[PDB]
Amino acid sequence: PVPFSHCLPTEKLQRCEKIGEGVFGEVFQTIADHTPVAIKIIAIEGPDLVNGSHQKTFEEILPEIIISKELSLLSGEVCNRTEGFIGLNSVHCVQGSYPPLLLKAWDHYNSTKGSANDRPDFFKDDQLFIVLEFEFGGIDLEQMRTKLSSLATAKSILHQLTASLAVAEASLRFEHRDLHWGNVLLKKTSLKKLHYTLNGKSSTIPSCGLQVSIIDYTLSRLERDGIVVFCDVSMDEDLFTGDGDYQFDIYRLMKKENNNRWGEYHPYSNVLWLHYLTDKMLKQMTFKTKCNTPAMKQIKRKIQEFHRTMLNFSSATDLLCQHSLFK
Ligand SMILES: Nc1ncnc2c1ccn2[C@@H]1O[C@H](CO)[C@@H](O)[C@H]1O
Repeated sequence: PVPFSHCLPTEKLQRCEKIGEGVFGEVFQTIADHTPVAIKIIAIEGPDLVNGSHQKTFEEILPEIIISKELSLLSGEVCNRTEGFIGLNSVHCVQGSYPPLLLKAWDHYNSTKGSANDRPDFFKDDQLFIVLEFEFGGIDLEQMRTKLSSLATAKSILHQLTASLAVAEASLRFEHRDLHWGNVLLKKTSLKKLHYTLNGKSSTIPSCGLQVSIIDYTLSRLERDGIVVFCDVSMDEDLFTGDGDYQFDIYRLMKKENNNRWGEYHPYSNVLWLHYLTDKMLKQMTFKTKCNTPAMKQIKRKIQEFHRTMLNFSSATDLLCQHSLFK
């Protein structure tokens, strides 16, 4: 292991601002070489509860590391190519107490947005962490609830998500398994069209000025050459007992689909998450401009039709290739 200063030299540490959190740990934004990055910091291997939960072991965090690398690499592949995941810049194992400068950033977020986490100030100098440095992907869909232009933008977002998932199905037999709206990031792009390649066939998606990135592979599954990497939640109690959001039904519906066998490949889980996201677009997102052109009112009807038909498709690949929304 390395000190925090290896990943976060002084200027980079000084520029850290907290941008997100979960039970897992903390997410900061910083800048180096004029380019923003997101730094995800996860405590591992220790005996303390953190945010009310036990810390993962190194063996338990390896799947996320592996999957983050494989999905990042899809941006540079040929037959199955997409930029719709997030870039992975580096992964380090760090040892030390939490940097005071990160505690300062943590406090500022707590003061302004509020935190559900413990202040991470109780770690000793032998504590291990995994520090994942990603591309900065933009702002999550949940925080953009009231910020998008119109349902035209929603269509682009759903198309981008579907295409990315299809490319990952095709290359990696990938299932995200936790694609809630905090895990869909939106960044401005000057590109009018985005490009992907699925089993050697290239196509484009009108961007509506945004590039989508799918993040957070903590529950994800994939395989290469018959070796499966996944999170076995078969004995998890709490994952399947949520309520108050369709999100929590998706965990139950995944478990029904896979008979509680999480190592198997069930790409229908990607369709379930896409349905949950379409449902958010129609029910919880609110747009600056409502549909008032015949072209826009047709777009709304088409997204409604997607919502009521998409659960009859077997995978994100099937949706992309066969659904009328994308023709
Ligand atoms: N690579 C990234 N680029 C930008 N923001 C990121 C990431 C990764 C995570 N986040 C933000 O932190 C929240 C919790 O994962 C997410 O919901 C999200 O707000």
